[PDB]
Amino acid sequence: MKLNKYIDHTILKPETTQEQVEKILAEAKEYDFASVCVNPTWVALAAESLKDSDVKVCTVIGFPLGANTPAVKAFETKDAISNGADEIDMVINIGALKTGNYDLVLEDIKAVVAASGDKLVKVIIEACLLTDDEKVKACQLSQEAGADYVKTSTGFSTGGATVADVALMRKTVGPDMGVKASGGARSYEDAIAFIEAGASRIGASSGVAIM
Amino acid sequence: MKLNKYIDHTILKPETTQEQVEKILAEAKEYDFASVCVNPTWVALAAESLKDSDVKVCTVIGFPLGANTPAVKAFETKDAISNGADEIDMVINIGALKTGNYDLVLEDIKAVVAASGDKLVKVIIEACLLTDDEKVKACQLSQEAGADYVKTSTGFSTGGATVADVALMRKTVGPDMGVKASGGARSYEDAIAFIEAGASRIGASSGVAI
Repeated sequence: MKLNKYIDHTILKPETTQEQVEKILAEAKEYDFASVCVNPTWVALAAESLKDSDVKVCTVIGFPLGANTPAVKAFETKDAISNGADEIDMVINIGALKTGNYDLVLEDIKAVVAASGDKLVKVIIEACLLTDDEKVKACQLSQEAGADYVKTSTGFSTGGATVADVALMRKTVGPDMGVKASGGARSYEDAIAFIEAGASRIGASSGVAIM
Repeated sequence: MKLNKYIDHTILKPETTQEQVEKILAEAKEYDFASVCVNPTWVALAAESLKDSDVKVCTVIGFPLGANTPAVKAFETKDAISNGADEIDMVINIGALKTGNYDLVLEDIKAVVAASGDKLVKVIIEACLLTDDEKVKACQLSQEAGADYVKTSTGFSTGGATVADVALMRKTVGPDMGVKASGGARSYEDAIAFIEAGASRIGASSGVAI
């Protein structure tokens, strides 16, 4: 089985300083978390702090609005990986998905996956701006582009993960692609509620959850 | 008497659809605004719509958190300009400025200006997350890196432009670098209030006023 290797220890506020990032890295090594999630500007720093641990380095791409061009997303993924990243959470082009531009949405994710290398790629759908049908379509599109995970939220919008959304995403995408619940889960029962819902990973700043 | 050329007609929300941007473009052509401000994915479309007009195309880089690497910011600017962009609002590395990493901040802005070309670059400082001294320092650093403007806000944080912040910024950058008040901005009197405090530009979504 598994235990806390469901947790991505996350710090992403724009005003986050190095000492804060370092306290996050400390906490991550201490409770052997799955990874830390930081903005690109800290990936290098995180890498060198997290070598000699099984704690991977996770960063976010086209974050949190996902309204960058596919080329730019690709170059930022290649740059993050060349800096130490072991995982990539991109934000789907929500505007394109809302227009009906499935071609561009798919081209978008595929550019990131093509620049991925051998690295794990999660696609943030941000379920709170979508209809149920658009959640389904987003998961299908991310999986058609051949990505590794679908993530519910950037935590910078109106809502985070809901159990119903996690379930819908899991029913949609199957049990061989992952689903990360990434919003407003701040306590142990929240985490197990999400895990029992279908979630293989959890994003949060609250590593210290019953633990 | 007459504010249309002070206005960047802006739409930046993540869920923005093509019809919404096309309406923003329509209104921009209609009241002859200074420019439109959209995310990179819409630059091509805006460019082709604003062809044959007095309305420039503005987009945003490292938006709205400014926590990307300098390399990617330079690349995104070079891509935006390669798509049709005429003006670039980059976000300062707020976290680095908060650490004390003035070198990385300056390196960041300098990278963006280096890929700028002959194009106008505005630097968003995000004055709602800074102390007064940090607003000043952000402006000084953005002016030494040789950018063309300082902008108050990304409209995606806790606060927007205040008259005190604009005034302080103009005082810092002298009167030949620009100052854009963003996220004020809801009325005619709001706009002239920001202009009289020393803004050469205004960002808002309520351009239609008047």
